Amino acid sequence: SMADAFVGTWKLVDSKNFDDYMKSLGVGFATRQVASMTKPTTIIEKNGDTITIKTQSTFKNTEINFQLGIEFDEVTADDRKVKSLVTLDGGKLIHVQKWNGQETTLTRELVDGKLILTLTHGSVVSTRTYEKE
Ligand SMILES: CCCCCCCCCCCCCCCC(=O)O
Repeated sequence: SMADAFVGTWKLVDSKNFDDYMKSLGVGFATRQVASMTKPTTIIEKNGDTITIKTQSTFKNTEINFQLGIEFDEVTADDRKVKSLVTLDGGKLIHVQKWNGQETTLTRELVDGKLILTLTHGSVVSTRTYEKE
């Protein structure tokens, strides 16, 4: 499936408005200070219909395991306890998180060999560019 092309190890090389995105979510000053400095590595694995996404950095590490279209519980890096759903739309992996009546969407797409992660919360949009190792 289109999800197979995402498999690999990816390193952050560019970031726009991630602090705005964290501030919109309610991430505090001290975590924002450090998180703005991180250049995470994301490792994406797929085993049959189970997809694993690890995000790793010197600050915080996260891991999620999911199947497309099946809701799962997630505890985000900023300790939101969210209900999450990931689906494929064309070539885009769309990850929607919901908590406390709020919602944010993390979209992953391959563009010219790079992984573009778009983070949307309300009107705030952050774009994170990852390069394959
Ligand atoms: C796990 C390393 C990420 C460092 C940031 C931790 C505090 C902010 C968390 C906000 C939501 C997570 C957004 C993911 C960003 C990404 O994968 O590049």
